[PDB]
Amino acid sequence: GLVPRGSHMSGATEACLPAGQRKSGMNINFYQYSLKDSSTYSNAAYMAYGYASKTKLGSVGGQTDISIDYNIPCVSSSGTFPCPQEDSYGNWGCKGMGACSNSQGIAYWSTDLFGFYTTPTNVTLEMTGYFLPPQTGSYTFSFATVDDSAILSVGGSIAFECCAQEQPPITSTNFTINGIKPWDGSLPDNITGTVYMYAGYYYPLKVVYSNAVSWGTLPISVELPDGTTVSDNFEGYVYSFDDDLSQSNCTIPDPSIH
Ligand SMILES: [Cl-]
Ligand SMILES: [Cl-]
Ligand SMILES: [Gd]
Ligand SMILES: [Gd]
Ligand SMILES: [Gd]
Ligand SMILES: [Gd]
Ligand SMILES: [Gd]
Ligand SMILES: [Gd]
Ligand SMILES: [Gd]
Ligand SMILES: [Gd]
Ligand SMILES: [Gd]
Ligand SMILES: [Gd]
Ligand SMILES: [Gd]
Repeated sequence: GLVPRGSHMSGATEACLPAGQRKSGMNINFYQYSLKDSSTYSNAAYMAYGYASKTKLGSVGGQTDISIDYNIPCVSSSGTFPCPQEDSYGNWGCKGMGACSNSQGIAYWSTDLFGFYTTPTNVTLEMTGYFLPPQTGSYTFSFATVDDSAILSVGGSIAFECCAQEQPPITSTNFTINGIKPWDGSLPDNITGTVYMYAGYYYPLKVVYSNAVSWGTLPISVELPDGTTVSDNFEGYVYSFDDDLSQSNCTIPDPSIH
């Protein structure tokens, strides 16, 4: 057969070939999320698109270093220092700092999240960009843990529409990784989703992340088809393009036959 037969029943992930000026990194949009609201982010509709119905706080572009690791302050005898969560104890202190005088349960202001001055204790953010696979094959994306609620979506009409990165979010709830905070209880660690990708195509990528209280954590990784792992720093893999809703050929519904 002169040509590949194509993935079974339109099974391939939709990708894109934007013709515009490529920019290194992801765009991060920040939206309001209420301190101690442990229910809003438990809804699929909210995590897929509803977050953008809340007040948009701001944005930062060109982000390649994408894992989230936010630590609240411990106001201690020696000054004020961020406390790794696993070092917090009692009611409460931080190991190597003694007792902390401040509440774990109030809002805290910090630039920890991509240099944007906001409240990482209570916020929802949206990461958008395109993932560029250097190798053809199966890619396994993972969250090592989720504090508090998160999704990852890959693919045209799943993350967002090709050449329309900056548009309001689409409604698809067909998440690649579903790390939505369960109504009852939590989820295991190392939650994963696999996508088969063709080298040199641009795959829309969306990560929506929310925290309601104190610590926030989202360590992001991908395992390449060659078995190596890229964690946190996605430089060389993630790019942004300004919208071009007029580029007619931008969507590749089936990269296996394109
Ligand atoms: Cl601090
Ligand atoms: Cl201590
Ligand atoms: Gd980082
Ligand atoms: Gd960094
Ligand atoms: Gd770092
Ligand atoms: Gd951090
Ligand atoms: Gd940071
Ligand atoms: Gd840091
Ligand atoms: Gd950092
Ligand atoms: Gd579409
Ligand atoms: Gd949290
Ligand atoms: Gd492996
Ligand atoms: Gd733009």
